[PDB]
Amino acid sequence: SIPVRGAAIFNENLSKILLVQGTESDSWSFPRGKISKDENDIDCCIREVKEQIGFDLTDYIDDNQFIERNIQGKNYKIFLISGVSEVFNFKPQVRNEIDKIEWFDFKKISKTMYKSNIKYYLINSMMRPLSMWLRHQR
Ligand SMILES: [Mg+2]
Repeated sequence: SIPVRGAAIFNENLSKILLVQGTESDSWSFPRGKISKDENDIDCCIREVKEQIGFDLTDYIDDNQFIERNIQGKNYKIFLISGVSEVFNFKPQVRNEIDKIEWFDFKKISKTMYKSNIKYYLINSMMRPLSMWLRHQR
């Protein structure tokens, strides 16, 4: 079962997180993808995030700052990113995969995700350390 790497991408004010919705599920989650072959974790993240939203994380990523979870036999490592422009025109660079890319108010997700029609993946299980990291970034 191949490891998956992706990114929790926050805006400059640390108020919003950028989530993606695939074309085959209504769940919102981090831009992310599988290890291709022998590439390291950060290069995987940079490549997959660029494919899904068209933004290059090379100069934003820190290999020390991530949240790691094992789910259904899969290791997920989600790198923590801040300072990304809210006016960047995100768009997928691969076909038929990503339906929507949208900024979400982070505080609101934490207060609503349990009583909402909106579906999420991964971010539900990472909310506590995400929240701590956000506080720490201030
Ligand atoms: Mg992919």
